[PDB]
Amino acid sequence: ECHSVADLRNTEPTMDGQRIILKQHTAGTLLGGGVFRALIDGTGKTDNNGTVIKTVGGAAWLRVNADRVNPFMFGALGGSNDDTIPVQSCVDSGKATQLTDAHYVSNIQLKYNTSSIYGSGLHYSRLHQLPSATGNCITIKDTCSLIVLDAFGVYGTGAQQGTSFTAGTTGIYVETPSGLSADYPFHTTADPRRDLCISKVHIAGFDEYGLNIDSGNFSVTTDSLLVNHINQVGVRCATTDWTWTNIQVNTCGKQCLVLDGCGNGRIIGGKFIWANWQPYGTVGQFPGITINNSQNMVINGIEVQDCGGNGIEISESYSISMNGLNTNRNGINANNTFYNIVFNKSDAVINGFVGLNYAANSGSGANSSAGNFQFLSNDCSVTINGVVETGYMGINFI
Amino acid sequence: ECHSVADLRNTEPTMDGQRIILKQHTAGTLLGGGVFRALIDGTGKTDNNGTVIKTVGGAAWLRVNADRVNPFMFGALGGSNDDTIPVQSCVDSGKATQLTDAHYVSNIQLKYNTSSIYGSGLHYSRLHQLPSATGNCITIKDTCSLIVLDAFGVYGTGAQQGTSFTAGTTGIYVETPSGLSADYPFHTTADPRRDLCISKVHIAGFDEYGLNIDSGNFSVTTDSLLVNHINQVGVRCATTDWTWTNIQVNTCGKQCLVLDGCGNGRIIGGKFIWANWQPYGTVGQFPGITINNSQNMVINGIEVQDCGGNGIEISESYSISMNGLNTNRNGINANNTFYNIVFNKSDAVINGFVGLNYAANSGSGANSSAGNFQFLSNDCSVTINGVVETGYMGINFI
Ligand SMILES: [Cl-]
Repeated sequence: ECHSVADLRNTEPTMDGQRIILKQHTAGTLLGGGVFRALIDGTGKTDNNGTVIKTVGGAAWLRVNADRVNPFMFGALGGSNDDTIPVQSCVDSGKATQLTDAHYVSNIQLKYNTSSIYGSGLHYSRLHQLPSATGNCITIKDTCSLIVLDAFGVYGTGAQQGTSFTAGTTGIYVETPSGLSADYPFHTTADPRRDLCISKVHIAGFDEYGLNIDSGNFSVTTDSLLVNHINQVGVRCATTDWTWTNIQVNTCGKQCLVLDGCGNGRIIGGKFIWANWQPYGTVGQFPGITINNSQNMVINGIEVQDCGGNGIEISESYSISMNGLNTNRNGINANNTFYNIVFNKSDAVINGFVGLNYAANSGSGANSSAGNFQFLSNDCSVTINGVVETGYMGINFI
Repeated sequence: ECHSVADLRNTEPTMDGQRIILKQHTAGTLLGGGVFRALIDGTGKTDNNGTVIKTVGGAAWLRVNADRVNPFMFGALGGSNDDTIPVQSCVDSGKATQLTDAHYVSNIQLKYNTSSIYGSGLHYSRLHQLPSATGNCITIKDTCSLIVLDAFGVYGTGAQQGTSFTAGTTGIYVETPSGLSADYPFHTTADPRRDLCISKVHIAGFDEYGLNIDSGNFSVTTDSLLVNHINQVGVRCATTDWTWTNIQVNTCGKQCLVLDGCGNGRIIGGKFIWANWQPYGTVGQFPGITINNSQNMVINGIEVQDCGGNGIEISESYSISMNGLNTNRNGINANNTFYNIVFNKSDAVINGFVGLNYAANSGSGANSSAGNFQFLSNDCSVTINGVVETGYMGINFI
């Protein structure tokens, strides 16, 4: 067998379709091996360092691999190695990537409609940003549509509970599109239609944002996204026309969620807890959720609980519709100070509201919200329906 | 080729990285074979009977297998064979498991963040509990977090329509956590943060419970869970802080769903039909859904229909919010006797209620609910809005 791709490049096939065995990609590693088939005439093909290897006399060895690629095929070593380049080659390869293990990277870009990534769990199959890297661990570029990101973790320096972060990092960024193509869904140039699903992905341990979807991107679907341990903002969205189902964000130093300039969004099933988490040392108050400058939002079946300051702050927003909403036991950083929903120059229709303050119910004495609603201005038009005061006994008269 | 792993254990390599072909795991079967590679220095590697095989001389043979394991790698035979140990070895292996076929098991435990399981369908790829086994077919242990269970069946004795059950069986049990770790998500000891996803899993044919999530577990997500043919209770949950989407439970001898001591839960999209199923012979009335001793629940877009007794019984519960609810044509075991929603010492806000009783509409004469609402106590605080009486013609004056 050939002992490495370096030797494969020095091995000329003598017959078309010739089978060769590659022991491993890189000498002494036993990783990334496989069977390859030769094309004597290799014009048209480009060496990519893992599934198309070209020889000195211009043949192409083709890896026999019907479906997805994995970083080991392109030279990844796992462990403490920097696997950025092999991961980047996978997503650029022309096929979906499967993550089979944990791989350190610095920054990765998804560019094509083939740049899907699949794992097998929210922890063990993962990309992990190297400690000295800054910026976005994964960026979805405006040329990338119709992909799936499914069942893997995106972890940063602070991923483990109670640990410190690398400044200036983001887990997944969706960049603002710079143009509009006219050949969707076959486009290869900038286009606003992301039309992609992020499903069962776990983001943890970044500084600025877990997930940050910038303005101008349509139909970024999330489903069962799980974000935790973010030094600042768990999830930011600044765009229009999307649906998220079953989002969960937990333990953020500032907001769990920022909606800023959003429109025509749906959130269906969500849990935002432990925002403004005091050990993360953020200076100042931030709510569990900011809804700012937004409009035509439908937010159903969410909960905001155990946040250090206000629950939900709705500001300068029109036509916010919420149906089934649980906010309780926020204001945890100073007792009897903060409120579960704060309205400022906004209009909202809230139905199915509940909010049993479990600290008042148990009589624990733990810090909790002074009450459910605060109006910071008198020009809001708001309706609220539901169980505004729960009706438990009141062991501590509150 | 080596004829069996037993032979492989008696085959010393004489060159590091040496390739060997294994025809099959166990003699005669033609299953579980593949290519392996030698480590002459075996130490620090443990025989696991499918992917790491140690020789009498201390070398390790390592299966060439980048991604998921399957039970056939570890000696499973399929068909009528008890594959419990092969399947247990997979979920213990350090990688996710793929089920490629139906395997009989007695009882499996999921213990690690690597213990994911994937199939390719809600039926053909499955675990099937042996008629000789009792207890939990799958137990998720309190050390197991961040896994995915996706697209496979979990079947017991009664899975086929109209068949009998083995006493004392449960499909999937999530045990009560015995401790709290301080290094999530990298924990290896008990923790309440399950943070896992059960997606497109079909549970059928168990005695006591299809799915039973015990108290103290956070964020067990379910997505497109299908439970049917359960002798007693389709799904029981007794915990807090979770979301389920598109749950369907069909044909249970007692309740389709028990929420007992739940809080801060969301169910979005659900159908619970044919509870208190008379052929399963249970003694007594059980509702489609029991909500007992619960609080701060948001339950949107569900349907309870065709159940033998009451539709939904809400008892000793605070702050139950329901937005979009369909209950009709329950009480099928005795005409004109049972009610679609029964309130007992509970508070609730129900919006977007509908309940066209299709049997009264068609004039079939089939047994159905006496009416939509019954109050067993007068200390309830309840708001109900929607279409309380549908307004069809009334062929039989009802
Ligand atoms: Cl909804």
